[PDB]
Amino acid sequence: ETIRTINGVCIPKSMVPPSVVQLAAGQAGSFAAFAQHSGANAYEEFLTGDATGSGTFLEATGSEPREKSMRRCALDKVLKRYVACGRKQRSLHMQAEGYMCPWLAGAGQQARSAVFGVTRSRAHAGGMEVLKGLKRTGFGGQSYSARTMKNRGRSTKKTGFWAA
RNA sequence: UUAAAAUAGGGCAAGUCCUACUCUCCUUUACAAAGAGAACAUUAUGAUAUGUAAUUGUAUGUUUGAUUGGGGCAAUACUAUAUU
Ligand SMILES: [Mg+2]
Ligand SMILES: [Mg+2]
Repeated sequence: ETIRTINGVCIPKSMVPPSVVQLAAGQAGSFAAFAQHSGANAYEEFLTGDATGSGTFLEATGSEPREKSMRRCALDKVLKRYVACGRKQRSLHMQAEGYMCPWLAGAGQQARSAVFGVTRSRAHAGGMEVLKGLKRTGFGGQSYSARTMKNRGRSTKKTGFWAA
């Protein structure tokens, strides 16, 4: 809705330049980047794409020379894939146990107390608590946060760039 | 002699769809290595090290050829005797 600053004053949408909007949507691991990938407005984006293009069902149309040869398209595909390093987008994954049912134990937020026989656990709460020894033990499995390790995801060094 | 891309020449198992397998990429609770740290023994309750002590962890490797199975062989030969 209305964007409020630190002081609490409102900023109109005309004041925000488009470079900032592309910045928020470009920030990985955010809702804006996820909304761009999965569709910010499915009904609105479909009609927008349908109008800007030739048509939803129209194919190989002529507007009111010679087409590109197959030997050219093959050469253009090689120069795009192996020289310009242009790749296609991939999918984003989601927890299946939580996506199917949000109010189960696979999603988390269990209101039960697993530890029995203590009186301090019921008082200690909060989103961030104190855990002793995480620097040497970790959560278990994956412990580093994002953008910590090298050559992760599409930037793998096992199969090269074009393999992704 | 001049000018034209019609053919030859100048690289091409290609394009779309469906199915299946794999690679890649994510997850850790088990497999091997892990460069990080610990704890312990020894001299001191003050420092440098060596270990036969390491059962902790995070990136890395692997994780669908089961014949490494199943059969058969089963002391009391030979000549006789009795029993169920
Ligand atoms: Mg590990
Ligand atoms: Mg692994």
